[PDB]
Parts: sequence; structure tokens; C-alpha cells
Amino acid sequence: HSCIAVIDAGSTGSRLHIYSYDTDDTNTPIHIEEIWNKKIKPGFASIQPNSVTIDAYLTMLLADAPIHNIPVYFYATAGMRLLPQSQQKKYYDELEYWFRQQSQWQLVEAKTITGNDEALFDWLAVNYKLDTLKSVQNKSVGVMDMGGASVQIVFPMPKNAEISKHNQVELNIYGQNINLYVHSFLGLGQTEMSHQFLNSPSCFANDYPLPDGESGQGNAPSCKEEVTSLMNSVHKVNQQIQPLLALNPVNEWYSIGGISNLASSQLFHFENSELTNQSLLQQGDNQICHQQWDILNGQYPDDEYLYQYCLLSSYYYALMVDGYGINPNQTIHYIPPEQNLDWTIGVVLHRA
Ligand SMILES: Nc1ncnc2c1ncn2[C@@H]1O[C@H](COP(=O)(O)OP(=O)(O)NP(=O)(O)O)[C@@H](O)[C@H]1O
Repeated sequence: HSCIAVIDAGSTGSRLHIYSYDTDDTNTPIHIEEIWNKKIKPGFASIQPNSVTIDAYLTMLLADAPIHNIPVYFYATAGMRLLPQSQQKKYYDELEYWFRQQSQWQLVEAKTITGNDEALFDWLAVNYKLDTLKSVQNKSVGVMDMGGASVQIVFPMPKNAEISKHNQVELNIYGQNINLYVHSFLGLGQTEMSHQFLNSPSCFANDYPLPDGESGQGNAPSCKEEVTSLMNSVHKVNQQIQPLLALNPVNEWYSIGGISNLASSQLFHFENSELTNQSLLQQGDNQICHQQWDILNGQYPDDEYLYQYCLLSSYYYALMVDGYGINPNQTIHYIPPEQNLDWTIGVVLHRA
């Protein structure tokens, strides 16, 4: 067995993953098993970028690991992407120095991966879990990550000279050439985007107390329309994605991230670990947007995201339907939250 470590340096914290694997006769990892993990808070991009702080942080993350002499990839995501490159450099200068002072961890790369890179890993992670990678599919699989700070979309598409090279990836896995379109929208993740909508009455249950002192008066179509403006006028989601998706239809959609949590909640009713956007918007509109808040809160006092469900159902619909151009009646699978799907397994597949 070979071993590799991957650190996901995300927004709320950093998670170290240690994987064992074998390699098959296509030079591709198989039997990938996570043998150890560790999560620390807060996010790397939120700590003071000096030697003492970074030493304390990396020591806390790595110290108890049951290994000696393992390759490690340190990959930061949207949290670091939101920082100026001059500020990011401070972190990486300290990190590079820290790894050089020790011998147990063999640093391969430490960097902020692009949203496009993250999309690739998302697609690999989901397809590995579904066991759709080892043999030729003739069945187009697309993946959407509803992340906290960025959202990713990724689907098969033949190499196209007219499209940015950064939105296209080429790789060979289990002996097969794959060509994927990848795209990420930074800031459109549900935590970041929500900061624009907190005083929008259409996005909250009736009588929900908004920060500015006004009251929720929810209406999913109205909240969706608001969100759609941000998506298409600022992020240009529809303009970029919809034509390409039209020309390269996906046969099956899988989603990961927040949507899987919302869909698995006690409030929403979905079966078969799947949903349609039509049903999502209807349920959000009826059960939250037009629902009296105080009564609702009394009934679901333990769901900390409950108050956001009018906004989030509206937002997911805006993204998939008005943004990506997915039919409202199209089935969207979601990976159950309890399966702990993690994009870092894609790093093993692509880089180990
Ligand atoms: N019940 C829920 N409904 C909707 N979203 C949720 C729910 N619970 C958690 N989420 C969010 O879904 C997004 C993506 O999930 P996840 O990537 O697993 O978050 P995390 O790893 O816990 N946080 P982060 O460091 O930002 O990646 C995050 O913004 C979570 O806050």
C-alpha cells in the first residue's frame, strides 16, 4: 500500500486526510481508503501570517498523525482565493519555510487551487464513489458543488479551441481519456452570497426579524428573481454555462455541498436521495417563505439553518434553473451528507 496526505485548507478550517491506496495496471489508484483525518479551526486565510502563528497552526493540524515520511499536498480553496495574491504570498512563504525545517512531511505542493481545479476534484470524487470511472460509460455524468464560498459545475465536453483552456481539463483515468468542462463562481457559494440578501424580505419567512429591523415577507419567486440578478448580471452564469450544457447534455446530475443538507432536513420531503428544482421551490415557498416564522421556529427549534430555507431553496433554483439552464422537472441526485463525500479523494486519483 502507498500513502498520501491531502490538506483541504477551507473557509472554516483545515482538514488533513491521510489515504492508503494501491495502483492498478493503468497507473491509477484503486482501493483508496481514508486511514486518518484531523480538522482544526479557524480557516487558514483568517490567521495572522507570521512564523509563530503558522507554526502553531500546522503543528496542531499535523502533530498526532500516525505516519512518518509521507507526501503531502496543501491545497487552499475559496477562503484564500478571496485574498489578494500579495497577502496570500505571506502565508505561502511561511508555510514553505515551515515544511523545510522538518523531514516527516514531504511537501509536494502548497498552493491555492483554482475553482476550476476544485471542480475537477469534485467530479473525480463523486464518480469514484459511484464506481463510474473504471469502465467506458456512454452516460454523461455532471457534478455540482453547492459550496459555502464558491460553487462548482463540471461535465464532460470535447476539447474546444474557442473556450478558455482554464475551463477545460484533460486527464486519463483507468486507461480512458477524459475531457471535462469545469467552472467555478467565486462569491456565489451560499455563505458568501447570503451576505447580500439578509435584509431582503422576499427571502425570509413571514415576520422573521431582519437585521435592519424590517420583517420577512417571503415569496420564493421574488427571492429567486433577486438571486438570479446576482447570478446572471454579475457572475454571467447563464451566458457562460447554458450554451455549453445545451450542446453537451448530461444524462445524470449529482450534487454535493449544502443542498444535500437542506434536502436531508426534516422540513423538506425528498425521496431516493434526489430532488427536482420544481419541488424544491414549491416546498420552500409553501413551508418557509409564506409560513409564519414564530410558529415554524417553535416546530423545528433545532435546525440552525431553518431560518435560511426560503433563501436557500430560492437560491438553488436560481442557480440550477435560471443559471445553468437545467429543466425544473429534471431529477438532481444528491450525495447523502452521511456518506462524507470529500473532494480530496480526487487529488489522490489525479496526483498520487
Ligand atoms: N441544513 C443545511 N442546509 C443548507 N446548507 C447547509 C446545511 N447545513 C450545512 N450547510 C452548508 O452547506 C455548505 C457546504 O457544505 P460543507 O462544504 O460540508 O461545509 P463545511 O465543510 O462544514 N464548511 P466550509 O469550511 O465552508 O467548507 C456550507 O456552507 C455549509 O454551511
